[PDB]
Amino acid sequence: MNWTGLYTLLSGVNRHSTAIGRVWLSVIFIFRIMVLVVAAESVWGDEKSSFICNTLQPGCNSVCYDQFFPISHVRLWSLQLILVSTPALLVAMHVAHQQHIEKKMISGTLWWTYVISVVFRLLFEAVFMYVFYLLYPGYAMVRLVKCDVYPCPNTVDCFVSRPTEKTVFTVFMLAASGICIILNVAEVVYLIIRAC
Amino acid sequence: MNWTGLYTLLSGVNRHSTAIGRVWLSVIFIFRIMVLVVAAESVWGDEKSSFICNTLQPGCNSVCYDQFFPISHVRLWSLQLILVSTPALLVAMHVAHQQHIEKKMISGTLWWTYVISVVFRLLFEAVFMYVFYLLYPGYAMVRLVKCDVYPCPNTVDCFVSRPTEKTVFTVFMLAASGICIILNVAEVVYLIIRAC
Ligand SMILES: CCCCCCCC/C=C\CCCCCCCC(=O)O[C@@H](COC(=O)CCCCCCCCCCCCCCC)COP(=O)([O-])OCC[N+](C)(C)C
Ligand SMILES: CCCCCCCC/C=C\CCCCCCCC(=O)O[C@@H](COC(=O)CCCCCCCCCCCCCCC)COP(=O)([O-])OCC[N+](C)(C)C
Ligand SMILES: CC(C)CCC[C@@H](C)[C@H]1CC[C@H]2[C@@H]3CC=C4C[C@@H](O)CC[C@]4(C)[C@H]3CC[C@]12C
Ligand SMILES: CC(C)CCC[C@@H](C)[C@H]1CC[C@H]2[C@@H]3CC=C4C[C@@H](O)CC[C@]4(C)[C@H]3CC[C@]12C
Repeated sequence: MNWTGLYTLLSGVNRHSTAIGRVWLSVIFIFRIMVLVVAAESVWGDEKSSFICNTLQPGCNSVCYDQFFPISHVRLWSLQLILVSTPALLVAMHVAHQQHIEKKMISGTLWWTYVISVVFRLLFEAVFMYVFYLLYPGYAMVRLVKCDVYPCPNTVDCFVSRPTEKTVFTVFMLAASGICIILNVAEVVYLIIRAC
Repeated sequence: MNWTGLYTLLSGVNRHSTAIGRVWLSVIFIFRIMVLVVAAESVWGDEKSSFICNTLQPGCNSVCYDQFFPISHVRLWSLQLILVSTPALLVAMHVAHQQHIEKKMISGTLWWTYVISVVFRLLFEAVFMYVFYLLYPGYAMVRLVKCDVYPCPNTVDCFVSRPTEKTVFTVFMLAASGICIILNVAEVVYLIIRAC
């Protein structure tokens, strides 16, 4: 493994991307992947097993955990990474297919599809940011929550596992997503300006 | 033990009480004593040991039981019986003392002290009825209670032991107390009418 191969793999074979999406976006993507890898198994490993409520009612822990955590942060970020990386994979596959078909026997089409893929990537980033805002208003996570879902009688106190570490990693991931959004917008603007 | 001795002991040596307070009040007193004896140990024996709340908080059962049962029905009725029987004991002791002092060496004084003792007995009956009404509004007892006393978090469901049997015995004791009140009022009225 060399640098000239890793850089080519990350950038794809596309020849229209500038240094914003070729030197900076790949680095932020690697940063997000590494943070998700080092945080998924350790911090969020026992989010449900150590989630306890102050009640004797059977089945209250599971219903309260599902009520307060419809989909955990780790899985939300994994889905966000997959959806954000899908258009880049599509562009790389399309470039490879065009190279194959020209070998066995255009620039504007590649430029347009790259612009469309960057727009879709920005749209996915914004959609996942909005979903995270809807599900979990506020970056901070609290230690104690009040759960009144059936079958829990009245309202019970349930305790979250590692609120502070999860808050730190949430801040990191949200900052990385914001940087990605800014870089995508800058890339779109630069391409439009240079094309005109 | 013969009837002519039990009747004399129950009525005392007082010669002013009519058949209302000599034949009927003693029977109702015996009825109340027997009901209290057969209900105190069995029905109310495990009122606190089997009082459970739906929570994991230590010490919530005791605080909730004390909140909802400041003083149990059995002890309230025992204190009521003792206080109601105190004036009769005082009258009997006074009659015995007068007999002793006249032997070693009046009717109006005995009549007045008997009337005063009956009035005090009626007052004690009314006071204990009012106290029971204040502490436990309504004869019926519920199975489930909502307890929000410290240290219990939020509101917890606590379960009472034998609500229906305790309701039945409460009805019996309240009916007996009402009959005693009516008989005391009738005795006072009869004495006042006959004296004038
Ligand atoms: C997302 C998770 C990240 C975790 C943190 C990772 C951080 C650290 C991880 C990785 C850092 C890199 C480690 C190896 C570096 C040596 C490379 C090398 O010598 O290349 C040379 C030889 O190499 C080859 O020909 C084969 C290259 C294999 C490298 C390892 C493959 C993946 C290992 C997966 C491990 C799985 C377990 C990992 C954990 C699950 C290059 O070939 P060459 O013939 O010299 O080139 C031509 C010669 N010429 C130039 C003179 C003309
Ligand atoms: C509040 C709780 C209530 C519970 C329900 C109770 C229901 C049932 C209970 C009780 C009913 C009565 C049982 C005994 C009746 C026999 C009486 C008798 O024969 O008397 C005779 C003899 O007797 C005596 O001389 C002594 C009397 C002792 C009686 C028992 C004393 C208390 C027992 C306590 C027990 C403790 C355990 C109880 C449970 C804790 C009378 O004497 P005599 O010499 O014949 O008289 C003169 C002779 N002449 C007439 C010919 C001139
Ligand atoms: C500018 C940034 C966004 C470019 C990022 C490039 C990403 C989307 C590309 C570069 C290399 C790609 C990987 C290359 C090889 C494989 C192995 C295959 O069995 C599953 C997909 C997987 C794991 C690809 C996933 C997508 C991937 C990680
Ligand atoms: C008209 C009605 C209210 C009269 C009722 C009479 C009551 C008050 C009298 C009759 C016999 C009495 C009992 C006779 C003997 C004793 C034994 C003594 O060591 C304690 C008190 C005790 C237990 C007395 C308590 C009061 C008593 C039960």
